[PDB]
Amino acid sequence: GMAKMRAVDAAMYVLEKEGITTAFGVPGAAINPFYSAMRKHGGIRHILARHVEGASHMAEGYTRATAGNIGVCLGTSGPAGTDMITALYSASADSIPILCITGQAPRARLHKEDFQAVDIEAIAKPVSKMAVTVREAALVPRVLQQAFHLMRSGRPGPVLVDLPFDVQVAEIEFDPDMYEPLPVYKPAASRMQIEKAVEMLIQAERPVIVAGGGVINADAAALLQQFAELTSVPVIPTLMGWGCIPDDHELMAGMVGLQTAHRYGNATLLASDMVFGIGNRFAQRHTGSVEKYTEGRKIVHIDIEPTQIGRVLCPDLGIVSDAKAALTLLVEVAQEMQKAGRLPCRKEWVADCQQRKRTLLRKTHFDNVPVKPQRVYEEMNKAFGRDVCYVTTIGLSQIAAAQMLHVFKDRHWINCGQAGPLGWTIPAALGVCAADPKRNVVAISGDFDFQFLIEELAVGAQFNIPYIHVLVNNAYLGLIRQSQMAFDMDYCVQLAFENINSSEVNGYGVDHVKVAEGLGCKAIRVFKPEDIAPAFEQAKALMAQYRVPVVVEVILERVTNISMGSELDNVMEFEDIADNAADAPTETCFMHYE
Amino acid sequence: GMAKMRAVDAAMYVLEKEGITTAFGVPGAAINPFYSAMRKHGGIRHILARHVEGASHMAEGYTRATAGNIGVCLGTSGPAGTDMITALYSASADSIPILCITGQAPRARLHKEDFQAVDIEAIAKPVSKMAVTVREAALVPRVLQQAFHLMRSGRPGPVLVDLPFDVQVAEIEFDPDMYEPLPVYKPAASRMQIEKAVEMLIQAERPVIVAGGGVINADAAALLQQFAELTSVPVIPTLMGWGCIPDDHELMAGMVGLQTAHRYGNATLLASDMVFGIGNRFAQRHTGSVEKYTEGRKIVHIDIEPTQIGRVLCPDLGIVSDAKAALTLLVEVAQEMQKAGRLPCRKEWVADCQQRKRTLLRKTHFDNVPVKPQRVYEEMNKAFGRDVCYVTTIGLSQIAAAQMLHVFKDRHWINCGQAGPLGWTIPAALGVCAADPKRNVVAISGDFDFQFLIEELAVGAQFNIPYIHVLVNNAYLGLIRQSQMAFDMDYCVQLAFENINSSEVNGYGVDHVKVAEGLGCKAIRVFKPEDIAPAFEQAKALMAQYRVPVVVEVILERVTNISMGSELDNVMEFEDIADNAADAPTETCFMHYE
Amino acid sequence: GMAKMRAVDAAMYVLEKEGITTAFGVPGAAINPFYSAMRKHGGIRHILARHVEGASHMAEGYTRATAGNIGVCLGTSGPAGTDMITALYSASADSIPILCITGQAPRARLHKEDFQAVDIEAIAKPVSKMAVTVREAALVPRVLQQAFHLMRSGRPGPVLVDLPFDVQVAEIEFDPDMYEPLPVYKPAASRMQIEKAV
Ligand SMILES: Cc1cc2nc3c(=O)[nH]c(=O)nc-3n(C[C@H](O)[C@H](O)[C@H](O)COP(=O)(O)OP(=O)(O)OC[C@H]3O[C@@H](n4cnc5c(N)ncnc54)[C@H](O)[C@@H]3O)c2cc1C
Ligand SMILES: Cc1cc2nc3c(=O)[nH]c(=O)nc-3n(C[C@H](O)[C@H](O)[C@H](O)COP(=O)(O)OP(=O)(O)OC[C@H]3O[C@@H](n4cnc5c(N)ncnc54)[C@H](O)[C@@H]3O)c2cc1C
Ligand SMILES: Cc1ncc(C[n+]2csc(CCOP(=O)(O)OP(=O)(O)O)c2C)c(N)n1
Ligand SMILES: Cc1ncc(C[n+]2csc(CCOP(=O)(O)OP(=O)(O)O)c2C)c(N)n1
Ligand SMILES: [Mg+2]
Ligand SMILES: [Mg+2]
Ligand SMILES: [Mg+2]
Repeated sequence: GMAKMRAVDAAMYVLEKEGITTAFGVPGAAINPFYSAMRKHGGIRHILARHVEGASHMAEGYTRATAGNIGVCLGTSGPAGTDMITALYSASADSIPILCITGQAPRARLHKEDFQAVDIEAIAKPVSKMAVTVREAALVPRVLQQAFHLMRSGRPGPVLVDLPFDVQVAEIEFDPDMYEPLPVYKPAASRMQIEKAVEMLIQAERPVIVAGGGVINADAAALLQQFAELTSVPVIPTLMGWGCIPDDHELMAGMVGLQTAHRYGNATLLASDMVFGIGNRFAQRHTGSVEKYTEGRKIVHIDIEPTQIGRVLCPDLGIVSDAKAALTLLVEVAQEMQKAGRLPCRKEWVADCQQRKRTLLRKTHFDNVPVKPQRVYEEMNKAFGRDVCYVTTIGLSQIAAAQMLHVFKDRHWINCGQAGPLGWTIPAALGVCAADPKRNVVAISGDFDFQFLIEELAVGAQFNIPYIHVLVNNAYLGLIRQSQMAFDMDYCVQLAFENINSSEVNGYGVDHVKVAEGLGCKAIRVFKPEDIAPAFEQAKALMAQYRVPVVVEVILERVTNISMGSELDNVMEFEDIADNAADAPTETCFMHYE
Repeated sequence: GMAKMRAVDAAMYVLEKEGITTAFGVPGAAINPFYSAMRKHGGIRHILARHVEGASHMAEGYTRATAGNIGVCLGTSGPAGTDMITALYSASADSIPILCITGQAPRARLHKEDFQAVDIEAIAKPVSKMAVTVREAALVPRVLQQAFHLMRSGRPGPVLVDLPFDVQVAEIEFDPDMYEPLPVYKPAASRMQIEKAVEMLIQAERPVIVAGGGVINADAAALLQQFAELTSVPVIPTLMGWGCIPDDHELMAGMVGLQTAHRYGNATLLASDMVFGIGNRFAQRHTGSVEKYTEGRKIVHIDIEPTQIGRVLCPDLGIVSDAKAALTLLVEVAQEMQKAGRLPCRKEWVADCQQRKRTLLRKTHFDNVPVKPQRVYEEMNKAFGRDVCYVTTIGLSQIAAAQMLHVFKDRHWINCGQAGPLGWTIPAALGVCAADPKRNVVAISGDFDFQFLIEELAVGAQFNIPYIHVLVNNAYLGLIRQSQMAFDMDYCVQLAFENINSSEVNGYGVDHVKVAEGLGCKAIRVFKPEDIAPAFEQAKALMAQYRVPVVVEVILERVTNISMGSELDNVMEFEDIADNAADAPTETCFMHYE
Repeated sequence: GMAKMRAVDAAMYVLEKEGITTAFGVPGAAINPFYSAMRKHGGIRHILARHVEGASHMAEGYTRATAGNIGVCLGTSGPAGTDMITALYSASADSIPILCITGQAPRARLHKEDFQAVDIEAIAKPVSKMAVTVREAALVPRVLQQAFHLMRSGRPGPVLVDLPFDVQVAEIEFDPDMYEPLPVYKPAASRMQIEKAV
């Protein structure tokens, strides 16, 4: 029971009681007492990153992989905390938690100019639900107790706890048997709110549900699908809701937006007369101008956060609720409406949505050499199973991937959708693998994203954390090249050079095979479209054999303009469209997934 | 003269008038108008980094290389700004400027949740002299005008300017011929202050001058040396003042502190009866406990910043002044004192200091296999000329380097002494090379520091920026291993693994030769001490031939405890000491440098 | 000559050298050492206000009356500083200085919920050129030295100096004869600009 221990020893018991089994980090002198307590305690597995930013994005990937996870990022004082700000921003932006823990100078030296001492509390305040320097050893367990409440309650977000060295080593009395986690706060919609929403949905003649990341955050994907099935209402996931209904479900109507969207999704949204928003937030890249998005449509919005409702557009209804609590009541009310005979038949509207989904396509089956990126995504759909879990960040690589890959379960699209920090992909993929060693993790990066935190591949090598990384290499910051076309320039976006050690990369610059191999991983380079599928098969074998990351680099044509625009009705199609399966053979209408 | 132009076009004229010729950065959609103006203007050379943190440390290295330089770091909105915080902290901590410029969401969308939009103003406020989102196009030139005043005035520090997209493209009227930089504010010591300081120095019987980074910041190294020569007072540079008097000067008495210090330096400081501090700040790693540092000594402190004086200890005098203004007056007063016959002879004290410097040494000439790191620094002193410019960050690599390398001019030790962010070394070295293509740049890293931002080697390859990188590889976070000895543990600090592609690294993990070569550079691995010198000679040839970075990796013994302690009188010597040149042959007393 | 004295005694010499002769205030337990030093030094005339906001606006009027004047407003910890915010805003907004000085809890107790202790540094930062809690006794003269530079230089504005009780009473070595005010920073137009304007 009660015993004297260091405050960091009490912290290890609190982390255990809060479900922590894993931590990613980089030790240093100011956080050694915490590492010492973690060693003494056992049962937190620590993964040593090769950049503090890598540890912080591994924590994000760990959080995102499985409902209830909270990835932990550990670091020393000074520059370690400033290397975590980008991940705190990314987690805050997507409403997900990570717990960052930093060492700090001793309490009495906080305003001297101690070596590597920085006011991380002030720096991290704008990108966290709480950032606190702990000022008493006895408060260490209580600050952690509050941190877990905040990371799980309301709109989730990250916390940073900063630990002065003397506060860590100071002796307190603590009884782990008496520690209890705080209750989680989640508001819930009343029956009066939900009956009104269902009445409005029954009155609409061409409704769609927009299912956002809040549905996945609430672990409510099955309920979201059940509610759509009972009401026969087509579903448009946001990028952050993608996966909460399977892509081959008859009611999955595609995605909507300016970039990561389908031609059928935008066409269905523009044809609809109501948007029933559940756990979304009507993001600018999803809506375009709100005036066009809302034109002729009633808008319902269910959100756990009151100040998200009406922030970018005014809903017709507006309900504060956790998405699971709300969907539980929505299913119950829809079932009462079904027994009463009050749910309208929607065969015509569902048929119109399905015809758009069958005809408004984009070509992927390109035989071109050098390779066209859209062909890579076709081969990925064929090579990987229905249970594949994609991890990606930003770029033409990621945008075309969201346009052309397919996903069939929640938390199988892992993507920092609001912040998009380059270098996220490798560490995030490692964090997903650490959360679930049985997950079939496949990452997608362009060359520039792959280079930012390329050294993290050695983390997968040292710890034998296997996954497949698809690397689509155009020797370009391709998205920035495309956005520069409006300035009639192509400027500071090229990465090519004649590699003095590798004439075989043909002026593409970095030799990613040699780099990945030096970092202890396996790698395959593909120049021809027909060699992609065999490369994915060899990569699976190399993964099983060596249990390390395997990089499949596809050499792309330098310049491909991916479809995008400034409004839902203005997306330009630069590359070939398709209206037939032969040009787009991995649409779920045409292909059975696993 | 007067003409209508975009506010970013006016910004290009302001940067030109402020002396900017170089920028390091990563473009993105929100900062494209600025890149468009930079292309149209010409005459800023842009270097494309492969991590935004790399661009920001290149800017730091560019600033530090040459008095009057201001390195510029450019990036897009969102995660680009959060990737700059570590460099803003490092520059602030060392009192040097960089100018960070970020794109931002349009003014009217700042409080929506725009894609990749973050409150960088609030995040960067604690680590900058000014961080401002510019709210009017006409203010863009005025905010830059104020930024340059702040970066050069008082205690120098960095500025971040955040540019909403609509503010960048908006039309203003601007006349470059009428633009003038603001005057720089620097307080100057009065003759009454300086005569009092010289009186106190004349009264001391065993004085030392502690010459800090403020002397180099003020570009006053020649005056600092002249004042010491006229008064015959031995000089102890801080780590940040190192180089402001040559290491082979008869009055250079070594360095003082807990880690980057000499046995003779600490012994001389403890034997002295006055510390005449010029442009230093009495840092904790320099003093140990202030009670022991100041015991029996009068303390003078000249600093440009009033609130640095008395922050960590109370000086006997205390003078607010720019170091150049102060040293100009100190030389004049010392010359008047010399003509009056009032400067005491100091032959005995100078002789006592020189005898300590001849006898209180540490061994470097080790024949051990695997290699002992102290032998690497001996070979570097022999291989490189007197004009070598070292760039380094933190680790046992850097601490023993400061103990054992020698430097002979100001701004030939380039080191982020207060913040020490890992990954600093490669980008900082590239920034020094960009500032001065004729500089003989040699970097020193341990393996972990080298890995953080290893991809920046491809920046040197793509742009042909040559320098030599000495990489001392112990497959350890060696400094953290050593600091863990107090916790009787060795935990989460090892980087070794059996590399499945390279049995020749013998379980050391990452193959840095293969990685550096894939990134387009040249690399040599050394296992035996006698092969170091020939490797440095081949590296010079490869550099001249290919004009890319050349990495010389020395495989170290896994475990070496570098000398350090908690007080000046308590530094533990784990490895062999020396009292003879044969064991320490590159001390300047024994070796003529170039 | 140099002498041992409390930091608040050294503060009185700095104020005298910077031309202060008048102060408006309301004493309290946390600022008593400053009042004790003011009494011992003499030659600052103190006007006792009947509201801390009254003292703060007296300081504004004193500044505005005569070029070079800097009104000084004194108060205790806690609510006294929050009562000065409206004047700090009013002074900032018109580009004129006042010097506010508040007492504060001892450094060791700044994050305990000590009686009448508030984070005035954070509250006043938006409406001052500087608002600082002084962390070392030796810094009191240097913080005041910088404050007078800021109040006179560039666009003028007010400063709040927040003084922990232990910092006020701690002894320091200070030589009033060696203190000198900092130079004032004022940019000047060149002839090229004035000729263009004419
Ligand atoms: C290059 C690029 C292109 C993109 N293109 C598009 C595009 O075309 N279309 C598109 O839609 N997106 C696109 N995205 C992603 C986009 O930026 C947003 O991240 C995304 O649209 C947000 O989805 P969401 O509305 O579900 O919001 P989320 O960020 O997932 O958050 C929605 C809401 O969930 C709420 N919430 C949290 N927990 C709960 C809970 N338990 N119960 C209920 N509510 C809860 C939060 O309060 C929040 O308001 C793109 C991203 C990138 C990087
Ligand atoms: C692992 C490690 C070990 C280290 N070990 C030691 C050690 O043993 N000993 C040691 O000394 N350092 C050591 N350092 C470096 C140490 O942390 C400090 O960076 C260093 O001591 C500061 O030197 P300085 O006092 O010259 O301060 P600086 O940071 O260089 O600043 C000194 C002052 O210069 C002033 N100033 C700025 N511009 C001007 C101007 N124009 N005129 C006048 N003043 C001006 C500033 O206001 C500031 O107060 C170590 C660093 C690391 C990473
Ligand atoms: C830290 C950071 N800096 C800048 C950006 C802006 N950005 C978005 S995509 C992109 C280029 C992506 O290049 P690559 O990963 O090669 O992908 P491609 O578009 O070529 O497929 C950049 C610089 C960002 N997201 N994060
Ligand atoms: C971002 C960051 N995280 C952590 C640290 C703490 N730190 C200082 S030295 C060190 C290990 C250095 O290892 P390496 O570069 O291999 O050098 P070695 O000490 O082994 O010579 C670490 C982690 C830091 N300085 N910066
Ligand atoms: Mg990197
Ligand atoms: Mg690319
Ligand atoms: Mg090492």
